[PDB]
Amino acid sequence: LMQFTLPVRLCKEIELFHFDIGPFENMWPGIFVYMVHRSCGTSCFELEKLCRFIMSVKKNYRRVPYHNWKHAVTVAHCMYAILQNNHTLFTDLERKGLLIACLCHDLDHRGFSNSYLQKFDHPLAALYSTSTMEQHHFSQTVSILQLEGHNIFSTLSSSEYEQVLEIIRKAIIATDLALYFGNRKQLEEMYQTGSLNLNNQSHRDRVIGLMMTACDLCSVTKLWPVTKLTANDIYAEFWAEGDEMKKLGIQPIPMMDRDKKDEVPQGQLGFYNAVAIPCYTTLTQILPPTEPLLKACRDNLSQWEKVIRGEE
Ligand SMILES: CCc1cnc(C)n2nc(CCc3nc(N4CCCC4)nn3C)nc12
Ligand SMILES: [Mg+2]
Ligand SMILES: [Zn+2]
Repeated sequence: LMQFTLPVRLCKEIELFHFDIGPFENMWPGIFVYMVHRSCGTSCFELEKLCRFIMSVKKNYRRVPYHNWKHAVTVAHCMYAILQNNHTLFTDLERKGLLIACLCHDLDHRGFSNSYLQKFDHPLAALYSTSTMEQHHFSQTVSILQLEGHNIFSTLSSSEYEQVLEIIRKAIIATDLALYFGNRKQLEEMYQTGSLNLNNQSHRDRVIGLMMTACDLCSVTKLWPVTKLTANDIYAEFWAEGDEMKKLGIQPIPMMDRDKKDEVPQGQLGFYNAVAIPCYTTLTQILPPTEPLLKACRDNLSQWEKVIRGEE
């Protein structure tokens, strides 16, 4: 049969958590299939259906600075690294579902937060009152799954299919950062009082939720130059939202106000301290082989510290 292969540098470096998928868009589909094949099997999906699914997913990501197709593949690659480093912890349906969930998790994102949609009074905010964009991303996922020749799950039973779509739904909803804080706190408590139990479905769900946050945030776990340049795309979106807030006659939060350009280094610190570090800490506790993510995050926190001290 036809295995996908990668040039030597990619073949080796793709296994590492800090891998960057590179500027050549046309190689991203192949990189994804490669990951599916090794983390799932060459038999997980019909190749022709999978390739058609990938291309429709790509088509449904928009040309925005951060929440775009490169982000989707980047988040899936972080998931691949987690899955490959925790071989025996996950079911076959989870392996299948989670890489798809990652590829799909920001489908049709417009570059605006849930909060902006609510203040704009976008139709999506009436259809979905919480986790607005995330329910939209899951809906887009189902749509694409139902296009002719796009059902990559065709070989699953009605109940297995239902289970995989449920994993995907929950994984996608979990990428709403508003939900992360409470999910991480519960996980922290369960881990510390030793109640955490991976045979408990609602516990697995929470663990997968945290994995999703970890993958979604993985720009903070890259080599410093990647981290730094990604942060520029992040703010390009936020600040455009800031402008749109001012158009509605609302002062945006500092994160989204381009007039606060100078405070960026300090905004990153609070973010690593409040969000990133706690996320990778708890994840490393639950899943020890993901420690390279915490380590990389800590390195990047220290780089933002250097930026503030004027040493960079
Ligand atoms: C998707 C959420 C996300 C993911 N990854 C990264 C690296 N970031 N960085 C941010 C912004 C972090 C931030 N910047 C600021 N401001 C900068 C100047 C004034 C205040 N306040 N805060 C909290 N958000 C994310
Ligand atoms: Mg999102
Ligand atoms: Zn995302």
